[PDB]
Amino acid sequence: INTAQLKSWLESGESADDVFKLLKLDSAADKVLGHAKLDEWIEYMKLFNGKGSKKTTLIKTLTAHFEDDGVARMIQKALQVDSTAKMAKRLQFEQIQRWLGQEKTPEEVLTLLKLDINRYDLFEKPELLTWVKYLDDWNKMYPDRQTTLFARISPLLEEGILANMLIKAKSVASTEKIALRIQAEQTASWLKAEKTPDDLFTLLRLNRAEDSPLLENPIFDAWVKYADDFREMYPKVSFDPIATISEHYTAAQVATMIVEASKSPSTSSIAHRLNTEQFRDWLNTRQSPVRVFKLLKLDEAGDKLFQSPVITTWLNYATFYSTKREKVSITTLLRKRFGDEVLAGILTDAQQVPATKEEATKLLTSLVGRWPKSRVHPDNVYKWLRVEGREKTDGFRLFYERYAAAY
Amino acid sequence: INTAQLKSWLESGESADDVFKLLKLDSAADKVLGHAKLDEWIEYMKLFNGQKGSKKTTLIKTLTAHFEDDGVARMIQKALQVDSTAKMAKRLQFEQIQRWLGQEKTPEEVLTLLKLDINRYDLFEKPELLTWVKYLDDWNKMYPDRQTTLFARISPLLEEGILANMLIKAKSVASTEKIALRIQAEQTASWLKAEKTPDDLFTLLRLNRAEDSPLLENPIFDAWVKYADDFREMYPKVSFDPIATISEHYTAAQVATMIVEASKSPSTSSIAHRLNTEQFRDWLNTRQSPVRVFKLLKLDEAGDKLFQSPVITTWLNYATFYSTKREKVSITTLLRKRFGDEVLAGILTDAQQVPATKEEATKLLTSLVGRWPKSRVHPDNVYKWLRVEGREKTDGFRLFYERYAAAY
Repeated sequence: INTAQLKSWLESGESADDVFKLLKLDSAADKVLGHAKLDEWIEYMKLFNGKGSKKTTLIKTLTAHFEDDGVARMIQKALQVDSTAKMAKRLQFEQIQRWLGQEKTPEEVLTLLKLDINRYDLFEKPELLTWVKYLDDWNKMYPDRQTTLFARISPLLEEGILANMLIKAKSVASTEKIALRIQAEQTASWLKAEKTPDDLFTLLRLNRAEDSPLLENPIFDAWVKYADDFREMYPKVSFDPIATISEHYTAAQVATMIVEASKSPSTSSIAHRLNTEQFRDWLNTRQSPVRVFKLLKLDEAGDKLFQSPVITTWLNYATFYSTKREKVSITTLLRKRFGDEVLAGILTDAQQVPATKEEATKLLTSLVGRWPKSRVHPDNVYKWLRVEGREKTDGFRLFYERYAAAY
Repeated sequence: INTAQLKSWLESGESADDVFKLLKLDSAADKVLGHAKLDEWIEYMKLFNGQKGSKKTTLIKTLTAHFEDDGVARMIQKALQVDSTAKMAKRLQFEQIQRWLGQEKTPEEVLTLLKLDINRYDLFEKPELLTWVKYLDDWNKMYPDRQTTLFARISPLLEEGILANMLIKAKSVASTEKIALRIQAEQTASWLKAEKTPDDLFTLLRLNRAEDSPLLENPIFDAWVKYADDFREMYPKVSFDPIATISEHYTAAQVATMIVEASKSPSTSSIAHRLNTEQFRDWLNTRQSPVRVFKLLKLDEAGDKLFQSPVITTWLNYATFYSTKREKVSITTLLRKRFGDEVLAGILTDAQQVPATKEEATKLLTSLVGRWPKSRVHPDNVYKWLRVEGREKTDGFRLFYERYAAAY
């Protein structure tokens, strides 16, 4: 404690603010908290505070030199340093008390913290954390004047833009809680406006596809959950979402988005759900395997049907149909459509493509197995399976051999 | 200190003033308060005054006759800073002020007395100013019915802008900071109370008429933005957007360039980022597409030199900002339709060699070339257009070329 100096200052009539500036403490906000010069100043502020003098606090003086948003940022970082952490926590309290003591509404403090200017960077601003803590203290302090995060933020940000921001705010540790929490209020706000899942779909731009495989969008998984949460409360006047989706995308379009998203853990969960929805809708409305075939336009692929992205969708639905409603042979269908020679060729091709290798084989084993009874000559068994081009060990070649010998 | 001398002067019949002259204390004002012979003069002054029926005098009154009110004020204020002379300076200051207060000279009349009105435009450089500030405060104390402020007495000498400017430089001088801050507060305060709109304060401070000074340089500009903030926060009902004001005097491009040329200096770094946030906000909120902003920034008029405009980084940042908050928009797709694979490949490759553009040029060139296989760009065009020849053996674009020539 430089008594000499403190005395010198008192006897010049330096205010506590004059000394804050003699100390050049307003130079850099990041060299203030937990530094020796502020400790000098604090000792002078005690002495200054008297008795005909104009009292000041440390909060009042910091705010007067760095502004509310400036002070909020100063605390926020100082909370992340151990040296200064206890100081920062007390100083944070005193900031919030000052505002509550005035009665700066959460809306007024939002402006003081310049969060309205910084709207679109909201969740990146340290001052946001100060403000959330102030709103929450405000609501406890004045229960007759309550307000919510979403009520103070949504007038600043377009509904869809706010959604995108929350979704990214969630992948961040410091703002994830807050982002969930505003998400919750935003959902309830939509629910009580009633707001149908189909209105919401287009409110959130989900009917576009320029930049999206859509199932990659957490907005899309956000929707759907709103829709689950819209059966919800209004069980009577509701649909489920495959209805909504289908207003903007076709069967074959939808089936591909699904075939895609199911190849990564990130989206395999929304994909197998949407897949459930599509299968359920086909079966509810009594789509046979044959009927779904056309809905996916696999008849317009001709002989190239095993090269369609949705061929596995169709084979799956057919396996699904037979287990649930009535056994339908895919083999029988493909056989009547192409014939033994063209189908054997088709499937032999599909064996070489890895994503169809196993269902190609499984169908071809089924095809070939009906051939003994259909009186197929071993030359035809040979040429149609393209045995000549197969490996010495290939199961279909060894089938050919035993079929030739038995015959 | 020299009795024979004093005796002699008293015998010679000398006045106090004569002896002031004899000691050559009127020689230079700055020698006096320190001077050896002044204490000599003071003893004589007592002795002279002690004589029956002599016309009395005083130290303040003798200094004033010889150096004028402003010269004595300048003496007292220099001597207030030396340890050796400080306590006499303090006491002289007091008798000066007492004497003025006695004659009931208003702060205004003391202003003219100290020739501060003449020296108006050099105001803060005159030590006499400090003397006058003190006088106004002690006057306020002495005649509480008749108070003024510093701002109220200086304001009529000067245009509002000119005062604002000298206040800034005065703020950065140690002897005038306390005073300059005082007057700033009184200036700001007076504008608020007159509900002077941020838009009207813009022209008054002449921030519109800037051609020879870009704007974010200006400490008055920062001051204006703080005024506009205090104004919103005191009249929340009166809807004010900073960008709206600046852009009736400037173009989107002009404004983005000031921001680019301000971000580099760390001292304007803060006002730069502010104004950038504003600009983006207004674009996003008025739903300006990345292509529309392209036209706004006048990057279409730079043709194939767009990546040499100060403002290209502004556009790309905006483009990325826009894609994150609203709707993803491919910057490659935009530029490829504009230029062609060849012209664009050359634009990017140049931009790849400039520090400020290389990281984005590279991401953009990476996106562009990824599309070349489905467009069947001939491998010799890939090698030419990418300037693969200038590229290091390790370079990813050279490696692209190698893998691509083998598969075609």
